[PDB]
Amino acid sequence: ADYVLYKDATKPVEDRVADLLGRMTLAEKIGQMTQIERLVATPDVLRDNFIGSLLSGGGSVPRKGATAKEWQDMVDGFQKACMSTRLGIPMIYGIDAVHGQNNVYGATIFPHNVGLGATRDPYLVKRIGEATALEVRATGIQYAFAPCIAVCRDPRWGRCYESYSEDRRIVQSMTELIPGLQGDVPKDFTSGMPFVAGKNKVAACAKHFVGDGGTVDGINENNTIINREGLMNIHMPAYKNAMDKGVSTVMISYSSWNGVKMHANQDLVTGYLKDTLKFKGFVISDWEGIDRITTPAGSDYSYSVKASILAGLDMIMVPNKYQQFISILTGHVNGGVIPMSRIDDAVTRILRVKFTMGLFENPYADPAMAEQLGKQEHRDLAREAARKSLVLLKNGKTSTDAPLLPLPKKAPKILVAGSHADNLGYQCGGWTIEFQGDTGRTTVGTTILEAVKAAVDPSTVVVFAENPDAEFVKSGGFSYAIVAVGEHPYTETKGDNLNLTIPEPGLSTVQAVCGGVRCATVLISGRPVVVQPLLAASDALVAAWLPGSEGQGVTDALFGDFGFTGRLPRTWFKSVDQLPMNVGDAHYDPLFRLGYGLTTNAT
Ligand SMILES: CO[C@@H]1O[C@H](CS[C@@H]2O[C@H](CO)[C@@H](O)[C@H](O)[C@H]2O)[C@@H](O)[C@H](O)[C@H]1O
Repeated sequence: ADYVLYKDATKPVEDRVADLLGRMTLAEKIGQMTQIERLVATPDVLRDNFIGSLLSGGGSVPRKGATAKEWQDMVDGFQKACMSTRLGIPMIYGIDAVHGQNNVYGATIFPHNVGLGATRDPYLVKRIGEATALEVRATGIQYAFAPCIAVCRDPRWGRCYESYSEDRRIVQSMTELIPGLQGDVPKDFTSGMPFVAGKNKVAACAKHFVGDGGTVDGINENNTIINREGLMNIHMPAYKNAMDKGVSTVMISYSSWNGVKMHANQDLVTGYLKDTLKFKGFVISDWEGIDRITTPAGSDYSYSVKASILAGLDMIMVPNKYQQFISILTGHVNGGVIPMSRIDDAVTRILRVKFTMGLFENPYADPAMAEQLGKQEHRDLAREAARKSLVLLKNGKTSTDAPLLPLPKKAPKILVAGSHADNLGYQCGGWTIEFQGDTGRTTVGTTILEAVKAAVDPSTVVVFAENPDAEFVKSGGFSYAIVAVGEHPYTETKGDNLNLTIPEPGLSTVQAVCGGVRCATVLISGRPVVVQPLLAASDALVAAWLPGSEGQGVTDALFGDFGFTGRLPRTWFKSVDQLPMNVGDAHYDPLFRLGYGLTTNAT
């Protein structure tokens, strides 16, 4: 009697979309296109403005240390308000689960993407997507702003660690994250259609469209200076692979392509992504990305709304001034500046994703999934990934020396040292707990020092000293040392760095240690950094990138349980004066070329 077709789970998605769209008011439509921060959301706001989506931006959590159930109860509280609207359209909640569900205390933290590139193991990355989707659903969240498919062309960019590689082919291969997060697409699948398998999967997001990895001087907020040919040949291809794998959403770059702001680029967003690649999911802005269309940012927000929505963006990550956004867009539609056809297209795409993914059938969190958070199988996977990511750059000072690695687990006394040997937050890097990461024991994990203590024979005495002097080392009766140093956590706008040298004490500790005893240096970094001096001092040196919460991945290789297999996914420069300098360039003079990596055999 009271049958409503969009509420019928047995109906085809396109019929449900069209049935719902035909019923919606303009307020209901513009609400769907609006994404807000949890920080500004209340039940009344969500209901009264018919809100379509929420997010947690970096560090946006219900409280420090919050359990999986606390996150579920948060998300469900917001959902209950959404489901209480006239039409009962469930919100989608988005988060940056970019190396695990990394805002959440106790989530497994996987290596960052640059290290995943070093594994050259797309099936490993798919399995990471799988595990990540489980840990995201453990917290009640249904959408991950991942993968970042940037092709970072200059390691001075502060997000270079979010790129699998400077080589688009490796980036393309690691789009296997998508069917991990979302599920494998049907055999009959049409490229560009969105797909999510159901309540144990999440919607994914290929980001940031397009050429975010190309930006002049590394910088971003900035211009990506190259022609159609290098756009199409370097920066774009992985977006086609993402279409073929049913990526549900695409996020637009803050960047510009040849002086045109991506958030205002109709030719690329509508002409290419939608009309040429036949993308049928939704296009989301970046954080205040429409604001940044103008200079200064936010100085003509009316223009920002007109320009972005006419360019083809579907959902706007406001994320705070939702009343201004909705008011302005409403005015634009009432005035005929934005046609109803454009609103209807945006809403069609958002609804298409929501229906496809089963969000109308399972709008609420599954309490039984809470135990997927930080689950030990997932940590075992992260430990495998971390080990596979390690690139061995040196293993002996001369070709006649005994190879230092693998180290024996049985020795009378060994030294573990360095700023990075017992600091979980430094080993995770940015996008861990906080936006910019943090120092010290910020989540559940195993530092390098703890990993060493867990690996060695019970007779081996392990001494830790963060920054020992040369005399301490020479007097200590050590068999060897493991010294871990490197970069502090960062994101784009502390991490855009011109000198790329590691902070002190880092080199000075390696010199003091290695001057006294043979030493294996573990370099923790988001990118290649100035390395000759560290190499000169070290018997062995490993580029461990940002390996995440499972430090036993490092020791699994140091102690020979597995052989080193990682290969550089980026060029290692001799000097920052050379940059940009990528594989295949004409003037190509690397310290280590892309693909370089020494090996060991398991003992
Ligand atoms: C600096 O202010 C903080 O910015 C971060 C990153 S900006 C933008 O954020 C999106 C949603 O988190 C990410 O998917 C995207 O990759 C980033 O470019 C933001 O997360 C914080 O919320 C904001 O305080």
